[PDB]
Amino acid sequence: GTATYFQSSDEHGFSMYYKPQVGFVGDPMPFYDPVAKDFKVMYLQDYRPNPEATYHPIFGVATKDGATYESLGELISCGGRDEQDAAIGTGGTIYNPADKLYYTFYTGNKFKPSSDQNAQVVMVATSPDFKTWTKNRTFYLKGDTYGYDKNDFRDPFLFQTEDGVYHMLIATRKNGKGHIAEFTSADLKEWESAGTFMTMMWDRFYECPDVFKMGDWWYLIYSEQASFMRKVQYFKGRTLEDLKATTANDAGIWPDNREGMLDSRAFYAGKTASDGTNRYIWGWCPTRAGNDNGNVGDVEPEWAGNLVAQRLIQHEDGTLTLGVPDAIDRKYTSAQEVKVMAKDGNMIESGKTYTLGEGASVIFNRLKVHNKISFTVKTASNTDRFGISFVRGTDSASWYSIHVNADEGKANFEKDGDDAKYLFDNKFNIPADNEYRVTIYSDQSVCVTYINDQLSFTNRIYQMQKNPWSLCCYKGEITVSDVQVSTYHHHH
Ligand SMILES: [Cl-]
Ligand SMILES: [Cl-]
Ligand SMILES: [Zn+2]
Repeated sequence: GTATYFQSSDEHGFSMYYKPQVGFVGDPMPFYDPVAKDFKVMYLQDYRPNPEATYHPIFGVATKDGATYESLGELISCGGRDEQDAAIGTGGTIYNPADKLYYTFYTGNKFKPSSDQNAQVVMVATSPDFKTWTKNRTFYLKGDTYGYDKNDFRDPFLFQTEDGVYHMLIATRKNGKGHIAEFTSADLKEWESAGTFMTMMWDRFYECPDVFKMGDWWYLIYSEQASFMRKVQYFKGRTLEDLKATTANDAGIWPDNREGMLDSRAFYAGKTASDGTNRYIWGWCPTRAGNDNGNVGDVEPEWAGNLVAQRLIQHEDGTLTLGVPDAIDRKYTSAQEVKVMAKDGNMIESGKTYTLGEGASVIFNRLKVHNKISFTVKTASNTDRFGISFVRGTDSASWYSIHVNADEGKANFEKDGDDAKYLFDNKFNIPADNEYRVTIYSDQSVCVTYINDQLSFTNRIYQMQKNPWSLCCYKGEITVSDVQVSTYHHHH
């Protein structure tokens, strides 16, 4: 009925983009449990603030589908203040059918290490049922034992190849240069160094590496540590040696025309797992200081937030994009009436289509709490620009928009209105036919925008829930059609 701004909040609760009752979701460690036939997503549990020295214990959630989550609680606790794993960093899980134990390798971060100590050491815990985890008190894998780094030696990724060999990939350095080191084992207990799997481009550092085969392609997914990037990226190759060659001697053989950038700065630490039908990626969407959508960090965003699952889309040429998990899409079952609450500028309404010239905007009726928004936008030219706006009340001085800038080949997240400012961007393939098929899935303040199976754009938008949303044209002219909204909760 109203289209004024309302001060919504996140206390109502999340659902598909999970958050624990207390704290926030840091780096996830997804794993397909071959016995339970579901996904176990371990994750670094973050608190605001964290204790000194002993922080980021490993908690877990279980999910069949990336939409419905069961809390598993604390699984691997921090070591004591003075122990090697006082603070725990990211690792990886794998099942061993020979001894029927789950193995989780992880990073032990020493508090205030001395010259002779290692800031980071890879350690392990096992469990027969995924509920009770037992640390191996004699396993300590040190980078400098094998010529790698004493202090950067982290994020172990585990996979078993078809020949039965277990592989562990660890993000580290050799003589300062970033190296993903490989170790091999027959039993997950005794390990040998296989040298360097891949070097990291230039002075980059690849957090949370993830290597897998999908169809006829091998992939490395990683999260760039460099502050100017802070995005999930990937490389591809038809063979493992082709994959490893993409960065050899800084070759920079990008997998596609966007340096393999899958999402932008509000989706981080993405790693994958497959149930044999779909391969999903789990990452986190950061919180914002003061819950201010325009405070995205001076250098890097805040660390940790909400768990976000996406589905890998493999294209005929082997490139990857991300789409919504089908089970998330199916959560939005309650169709809502779509009504125009406000129009401004040079535009025309043609029934259930709207054509907006430069400067024009249409405001639609208030969203609910967990929303699926869909519509089609056709631009007049391949250099036009349009906006998808949230938290835009008729009385709002500022709001937040995804700018789709066809002339620049990318979508931006920006603050609009008073104190407008560009925040970050997300390159994607512009449609030759100028048609943009848009879907947005939201869960309170977390949403992902998908376009044409090409763009996947996660954003933190506090108070998008229970507030109007809007479409606008910045440059050129657009026609909006087929506007639909469906919600999670059902009313009568
Ligand atoms: Cl809802
Ligand atoms: Cl309900
Ligand atoms: Zn709800």
